[PDB]
Formats: sequence, structure tokens, C-alpha cells
Amino acid sequence: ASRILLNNGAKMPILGLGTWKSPPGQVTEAVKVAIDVGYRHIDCAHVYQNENEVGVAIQEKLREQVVKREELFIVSKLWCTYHEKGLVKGACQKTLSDLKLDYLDLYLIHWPTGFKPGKEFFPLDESGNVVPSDTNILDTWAAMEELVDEGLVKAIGISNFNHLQVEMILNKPGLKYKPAVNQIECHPYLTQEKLIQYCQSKGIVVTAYSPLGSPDRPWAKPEDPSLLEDPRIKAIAAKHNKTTAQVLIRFPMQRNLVVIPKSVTPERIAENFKVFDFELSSQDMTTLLSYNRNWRVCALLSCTSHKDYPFHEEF
Ligand SMILES: NC(=O)c1ccc[n+]([C@@H]2O[C@H](COP(=O)([O-])OP(=O)(O)OC[C@H]3O[C@@H](n4cnc5c(N)ncnc54)[C@H](OP(=O)(O)O)[C@@H]3O)[C@@H](O)[C@H]2O)c1
Ligand SMILES: Cc1nc(C)c(Cc2nc3c(F)c(F)cc(F)c3s2)cc1CC(=O)O
Repeated sequence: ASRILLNNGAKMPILGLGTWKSPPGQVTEAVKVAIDVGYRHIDCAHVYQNENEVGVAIQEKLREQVVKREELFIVSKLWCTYHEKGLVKGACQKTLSDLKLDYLDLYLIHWPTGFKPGKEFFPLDESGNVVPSDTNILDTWAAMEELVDEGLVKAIGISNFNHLQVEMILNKPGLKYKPAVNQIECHPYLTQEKLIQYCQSKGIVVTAYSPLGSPDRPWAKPEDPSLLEDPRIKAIAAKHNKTTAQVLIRFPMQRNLVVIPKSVTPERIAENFKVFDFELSSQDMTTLLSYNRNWRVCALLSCTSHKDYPFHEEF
């Protein structure tokens, strides 16, 4: 099946297009091509600085009669500098305005950490520490719930939450909406077995981000492992007459995850969608899972002292 059922009765496409690091000058075409070749889920965020240009593409394809709004599944995320209850609606509305939409299909708390409100996405003190805000997970969640009640978003969820942070929300007496999704880094070097088991057992759908290992992440080092160039994964791909990227995208799909590979390269956008015509074997799945090294690429040292930093916990 190409979609997975969420807790609001809506269906979410299991394959979406990522947009982090898709430059504004290049992302409109990426999204147009993606829609043309069958993508219906686009993963966005205010912090990606390109929601206007994503919105332009969506608008263009709506006007061309290529898709209708109901067929699209548009995700965005509340940035860390907007966790204060009084800032959440405006942040969501800014995203809606930029995307030229009147609702989101899913809106996520981007990270559990609140940062000092202000213009800078990563406010630092003079010694390089992120400056936190006096906000907490439960109050931010309550503000997210209001967005559903007001019709701005159809579902809400979380991202980069560890299991204890998810538990905090789940256990709130007076909870109005359970998180529908937890979006987390997941690939063969960070397989997330425990957090995936936890979320799936709690009826929360997991989305795998950086499924190709985010080789374009701005802090990558030459000595860092590289999934796309891993000769072992290349061998699995060759056996299936597929590319390594296609294997890396199919992998989470077979774990009942949603997956959101990013590209701005039209050939790759098309390639990455051609993952519904083959199956990884039981041995392939076992082999890929065996490559786990707990090698997390997506974190930021300057955030490690934040009270709500998610990655001190085992999972
Ligand atoms: N919630 C969060 O905190 C969070 C964090 C990270 C990511 N995400 C989401 O997840 C998405 C995906 O993760 P990501 O952007 O970190 O990285 P990714 O999808 O793992 O990798 C993207 C990189 O792979 C390249 N690529 C794509 N398809 C390829 C192919 N078929 N062959 C070879 N190279 C290929 C891209 O190049 P080109 O684009 O130049 O083609 C880009 O450099 C993000 O864009 C974002 O939407 C969310
Ligand atoms: C845009 C962006 N910038 C940075 C620097 C990171 C790494 C990050 N690591 C962390 C982290 F450990 C925290 F506790 C809190 C954070 F906000 C970040 S952001 C990821 C992304 C992509 C995205 O967020 O979707």
C-alpha cells in the first residue's frame, strides 16, 4: 500500500519529498517534477527558508490541473524559536501563507527544544551555547492541539522526540490529540530499533528522515561513513538492478515507516520514486539492519546542554 492510516482517519503517503537544503532558486522545479512523477507528500519546514518556493510549485500544479489539494499531503514543522504558546499560531499561519495553503495535513513540533524567541533560528550566547526558552513540551503540545481545533492543520505530531518525551505527551490527563507521527533520523547506520518499536506499539507512525545519510549536511566530515557509497549496499542494489538510493528508500518502507528522501536533481527525484516495483528479501533486510552503528548525523553540539536535548537517552 502506498499510504498509511493515521489516528485522524487520514492516509499519509509512505514516500515523500524532503526539502531541507533545497535552495529557493532550485526547489520550485524540484517540487514540480516530483508532483509530475507521482509524489503527493512534501516534507517542509519554516526553518528550511524555502516554503514560499515550495508553495509556488504547488500552486502552479494545482492551476495546471495536475493534482487537486485533497490528493496532496503537505507537512510542515514549528521551529524551536516559536515554542511559546502565544507564538505557535502565528508561526503556523506564516507557513500556511508561504505555502499558499489554507491547511496543513500534518504539523510537527520540529524539535523538543525551545529556543529564545527572536529573528535568529539558532540564537547563541557569546560562548556558542544555544540560548533556550522557558518553554516545555506539554504547553507547546497544547498550543499545537489548538491548531487542529481551529482547522489550520488536520493532524499534529512530533519530531526528534525520544521515547520519554513522547511518553510525556501520551500520559497527560486531558490530552486532546495524540501525536500522529514521530519523524526521526533513520537509515542503516542508525536503525532506531527501540524507538520504532516504542512508537509503533503506541500507534504512532514513524517517518524516517535522512534515509540516504544526508550527504549534503553542512557539517559532514571526510572521515564520516557514507551510505550511498557503501560497497555492501551497492552490492545489494546491483543484485536487484536498482540504485543504492533506491535500496535505501525501500528499506524503511518495508519496516512500515514513511520515508522522505530529498533531492533537487530531476533525474534523482524520478529515480527515488521508482521503489514500488521490487522487494528487499528477508536476508537483505537483515543485512541492512546489521549495519547499525548508532551513527547519528543530525544533532548539534551547541544544543547538548538544553534541558530537552533528546539524544542523551538511549532512545
Ligand atoms: N525533522 C528533522 O529534524 C529533519 C532533519 C533532517 C531531515 N529532515 C527531512 O528529511 C529530508 C531528507 O533528509 P536529508 O535532506 O537530511 O538527506 P537525504 O534525503 O538522506 O539525502 C539527501 C542528499 O542525497 C542526494 N541524493 C538524493 N537522491 C539521490 C540519488 N538517487 N542518488 C544520489 N544522491 C542522491 C541529494 O542530492 P541532490 O539534492 O543534490 O540531488 C542530497 O545531497 C530532509 O530534506 C527534510 O525534509 C527532517
Ligand atoms: C536546518 C537544520 N539545522 C541543523 C543545525 C540541524 C541539526 C540540529 N540538531 C539539533 C539538535 F540536536 C537540537 F537539540 C535542537 C535542534 F534544533 C537541532 S537542529 C538540522 C536541521 C534540519 C532540521 O532541523 O530539519
